[PDB]
Amino acid sequence: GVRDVLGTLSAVWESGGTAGVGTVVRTFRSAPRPAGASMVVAPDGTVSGSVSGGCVEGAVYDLATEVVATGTPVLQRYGGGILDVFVEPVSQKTFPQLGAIRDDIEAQRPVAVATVITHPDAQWIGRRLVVHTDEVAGSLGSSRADAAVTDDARGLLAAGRSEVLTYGPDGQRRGEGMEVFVSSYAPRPRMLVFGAIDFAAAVAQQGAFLGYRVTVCDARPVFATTARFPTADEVVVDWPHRYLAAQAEAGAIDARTVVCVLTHDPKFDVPLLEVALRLPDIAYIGAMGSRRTHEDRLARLREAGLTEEELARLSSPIGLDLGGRTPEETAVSIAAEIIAKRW
Amino acid sequence: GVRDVLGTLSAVWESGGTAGVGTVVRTFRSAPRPAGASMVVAPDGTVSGSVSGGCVEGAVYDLATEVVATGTPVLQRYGGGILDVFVEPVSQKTFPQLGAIRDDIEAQRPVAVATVITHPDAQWIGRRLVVHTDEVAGSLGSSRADAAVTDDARGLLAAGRSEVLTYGPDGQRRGEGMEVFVSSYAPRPRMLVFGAIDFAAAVAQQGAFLGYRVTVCDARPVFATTARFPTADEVVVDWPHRYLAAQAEAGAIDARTVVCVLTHDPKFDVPLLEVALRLPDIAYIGAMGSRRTHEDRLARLREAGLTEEELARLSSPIGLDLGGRTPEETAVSIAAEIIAKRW
Repeated sequence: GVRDVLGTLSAVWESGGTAGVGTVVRTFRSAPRPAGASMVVAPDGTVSGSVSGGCVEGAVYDLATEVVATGTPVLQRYGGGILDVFVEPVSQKTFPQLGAIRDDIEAQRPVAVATVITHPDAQWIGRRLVVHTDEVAGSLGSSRADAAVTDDARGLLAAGRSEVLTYGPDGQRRGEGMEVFVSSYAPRPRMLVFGAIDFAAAVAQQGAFLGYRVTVCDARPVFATTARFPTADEVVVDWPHRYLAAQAEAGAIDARTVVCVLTHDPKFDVPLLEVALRLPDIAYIGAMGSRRTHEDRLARLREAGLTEEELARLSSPIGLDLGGRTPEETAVSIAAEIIAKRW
Repeated sequence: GVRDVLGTLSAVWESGGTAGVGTVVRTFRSAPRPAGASMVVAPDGTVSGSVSGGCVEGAVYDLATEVVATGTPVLQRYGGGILDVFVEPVSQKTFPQLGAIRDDIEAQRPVAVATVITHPDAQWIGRRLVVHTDEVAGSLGSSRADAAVTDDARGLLAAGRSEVLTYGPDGQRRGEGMEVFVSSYAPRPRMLVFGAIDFAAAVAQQGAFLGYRVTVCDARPVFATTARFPTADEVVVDWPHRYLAAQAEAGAIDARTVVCVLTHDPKFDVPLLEVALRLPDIAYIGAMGSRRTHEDRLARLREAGLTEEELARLSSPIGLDLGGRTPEETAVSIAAEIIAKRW
């Protein structure tokens, strides 16, 4: 979200200065910039970031300037496409937690910021909560408000999603009049590819293209090699099931994590799938195979003790069934399946 | 197919020498190399190309050596995965048309080679036909044989596909005992992207990834710029409908051609879709749009005179419906739709 311009925003913050920050909070009609996109105006008048495809930057720039002066935050609607921009003043006084959020982001700790952008009681506006998996700071001004937003915020966060939530003026689910924006900062989600066959390269590009960090992993050191996968974030040599087990235990995999089994060697894929099919959920567990391979794996897996409920979590054969033949088409059919299964 | 190693193969051919060429003709069980993959052994014993993931190169190498000596072509089956390899001797005497095929390939003229790989009458084997859209050279040894194979070959060729076809011993559709391999050399198919908005970049990478030549095209010279699309094969400034009309007229678009309309500006997309929806078929005509945009385009198009039959050829909104939101996910959903609609 503010990731692009955060360095600039921090420098203002640390230096005791006050920045005008505008955040796209809602988009309609395919407005150029997604929800969360930011624009920051430094004390000296410099602006980094973008909120629109230039279409309303001038307006927002002025709005940000005025906001710093009055110190009153403002939700503004512009309207190709309709944009909702929240403009707020940001400084050590107005936002004490910003330094720590900056550190969370660097340290890869998920964190979310929930800001009231609409409320019948003008004083509520601009109040915010900083949410972690395990803790929460600040107050909206009501336990019931704080309680609901915290829960919803953690959910979005776990999913890495940014969104506007609506409530009654005191936090009632389903009522109306209070809206809050939740801006989630989760680290890049990861894709784990087990089996360093040539085809992994193709899988890894689709992963990169979708914004996953791809780890490629294989027990055979000839296969699992930086040289053969120069674009993968990381190449590892291990027993796939030992690697996966360890990431689980270290909390290095979360619910957006995606796993591809590109091996049908019984020495590997069965221990692997025993670990993977039993993990409190993660987004996707796919296994590459023709229809023959897929039926023989399922058999082996049943014989290994997997239950139908566990087996259900498995996407096999891998990919949507688009009819593709070349490996590139299989790779796209996989990417398509990943997207589909999360929406 | 032989494209990788053709330079080497030609040099042998031109120099009066005889090469042993092995061609993967059929694969089973996800054998490493697709149908058409070649391996050529030069007179001096050098080998370029690959037929398997090293698994049977030694065997094939020897087979190719023996074949050159006896001058008798041989279909051989190996069997991870099962491979069918046709090994034949290639020289100016045994293959007079090879130079011209080499030139066709360079000049971008589609051409196909149909070779008998199985027949009850041993003399038939290795006989071949060279097929163009508009002509055919050589003989199988029977008008009925020649007639059937030519037709089927043109079809595959137009689709850029390589495959084994089966016949009765005299060309009877559906009989058995004679099989021929058709090895198609079509130029890269093309993807035409109309509308140089930022999102075109994402569309263009999926296109590249699938092996299309992507042309990006837009009337506005600020948008349609090498700088903004450095990976696109070609960037053009034109009225989309004038460009498309001209390619049709020059025979620069064929039935594997794919078209993406990324604009909903009425000044462009309507003339464009009038040209595109009326072209003797091409593979795909997609139009980007939300559901609102899509309904308004359809209306405009009806008002412009398009028929329901013509309108049917349109994929709108563009992409498979996977639920994606970011532009990368939309782009994959498009690629997925392209693959699906051709199989």
